[PDB]
Amino acid sequence: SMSYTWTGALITPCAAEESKLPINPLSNSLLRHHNMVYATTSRSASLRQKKVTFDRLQVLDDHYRDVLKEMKAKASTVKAKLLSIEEACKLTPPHSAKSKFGYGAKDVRNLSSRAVNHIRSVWEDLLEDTETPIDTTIMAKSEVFCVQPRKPARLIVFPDLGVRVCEKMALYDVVSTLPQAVMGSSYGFQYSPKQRVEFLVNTWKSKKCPMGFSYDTRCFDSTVTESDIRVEESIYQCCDLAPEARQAIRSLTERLYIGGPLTNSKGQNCGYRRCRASGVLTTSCGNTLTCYLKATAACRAAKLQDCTMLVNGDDLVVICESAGTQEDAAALRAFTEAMTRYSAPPGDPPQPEYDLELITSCSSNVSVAHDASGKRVYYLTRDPTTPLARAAWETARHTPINSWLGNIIMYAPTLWARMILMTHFFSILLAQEQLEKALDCQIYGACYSIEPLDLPQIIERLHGLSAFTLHSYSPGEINRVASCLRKLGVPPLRTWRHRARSVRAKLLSQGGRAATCGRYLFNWAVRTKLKLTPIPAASQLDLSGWFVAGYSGGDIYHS
Ligand SMILES: Cc1ccc(S(=O)(=O)Nc2ccc(Oc3ccccc3)cc2C(=O)O)cc1
Repeated sequence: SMSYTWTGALITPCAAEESKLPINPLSNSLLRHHNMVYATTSRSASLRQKKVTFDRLQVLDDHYRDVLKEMKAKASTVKAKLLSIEEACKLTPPHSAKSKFGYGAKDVRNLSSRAVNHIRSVWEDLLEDTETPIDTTIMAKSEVFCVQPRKPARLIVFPDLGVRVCEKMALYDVVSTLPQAVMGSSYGFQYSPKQRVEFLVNTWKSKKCPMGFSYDTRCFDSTVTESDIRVEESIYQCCDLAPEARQAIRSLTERLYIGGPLTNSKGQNCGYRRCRASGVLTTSCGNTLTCYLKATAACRAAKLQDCTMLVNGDDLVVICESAGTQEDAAALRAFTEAMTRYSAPPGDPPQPEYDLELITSCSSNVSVAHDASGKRVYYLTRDPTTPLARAAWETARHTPINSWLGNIIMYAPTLWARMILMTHFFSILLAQEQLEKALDCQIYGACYSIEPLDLPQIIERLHGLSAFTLHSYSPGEINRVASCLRKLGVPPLRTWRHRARSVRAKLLSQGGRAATCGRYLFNWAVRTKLKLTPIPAASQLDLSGWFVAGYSGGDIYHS
């Protein structure tokens, strides 16, 4: 059937939309070619709609069914608990879109009488009505990018706040535990960046002659069929569930997950959806399961040997045993045709890779640098173009989420996050006298509140002390970073080094945690290095819950 149906009503904004980077004294010191930075707006909504609207084709075979049974078997070991209204409310972000029933996020987090009572009626409704399609709002997402040698806005579909709270009650535990139970080491969200690298590298080393490839599905959400979603539910149903949870999952599946009506910001019937909605709790878990299911089955059909999958939502990377150049290319092609039959056609044609550093997955790749002792150390990196464009936008405007903080945390070892993001933002936080102020950022979609001053401990725990001493980066990584700086008009190393030494001195003179930020975060900027010993507070950090599951679009806040 058609992934979408359109009435003709337009996808409308809910207020003025900013598309250009404001000329700002601070963002200008980070990146000079401000005209290359833009934010998508609903003005490109029509371009996106045309791309995600099409009739899906799906043909299932014995491999698909075999893998599904294997998956259901593992799901059978799980026991999901069901959250109380109180617990679900606590998971709601303070900035989550308000309900249309007289209350907002704050009321939800504060267990307000009106919010709680409405949520209860919505839950009871899920238990009683098993068919009425649940209403959803559709909006053009506002994201920042750098022009290319432009990207139309993505579309986000989400239900009301009341319904979102109910989703948590019925499925939060499910989506946080089942993927790992079912997919094991292949579930990407269980790994911190360091752990992901370790998994990728160890997997690559376990092969006689390794071959790997990333698979980009063309607009994955729209390729998800009604069948995929019911298959997905069938997996969840293998869990031991409370009666009410079981019914809520059944109702939520038929009333919301498989599709439903689309309403714009003005309250106008925009159309109908028959594919994956981006803004629901099950989106990450659902896409991961579906991608893993089709890919694992496709690998068998294609006869790829000893495959090892790493899946993060719709992002997939496969590493297998090479059977030779011609054969690998033929097997990959067979893989793609199998995936196409499963309704997961490729966007970018896949290509076999024999060099791990050249494989991009989750917009990132593994690369090598060296610590003070000279030992090779692997770490996760990526082209810094988008991260920098966003750092610049976030420096000029006030944004709910601070992608820059998230990028420093996740890419602490990289040459660009250290030289640029750390230097730029600490210099600004110092001046504005806001080093103590906790800021929100996202990690695998979930929102977190983090104080800049704890970055040293955070980085040591997550990446190890070598994150503060890496040097001699790969020629490929250096060329990529350099060409990026020239493109965006970003100051050269010498300028950043000078600014870093200055920021570093100001931090040291302050003592306390600030000085700790000076010593570790900026040791790369001075010649007379300082002995960097284990940070006490790093051995007392509970960062486990950071890498458990994916929640993009799930409206999840972890306090
Ligand atoms: C965090 C960081 C770590 C080490 C340094 S360094 O000055 O000690 N060494 C380098 C200096 C320049 C360079 O190549 C670049 C070219 C353009 C832009 C940035 C770096 C690469 C390296 C390195 O250690 O590999 C600078 C920044």
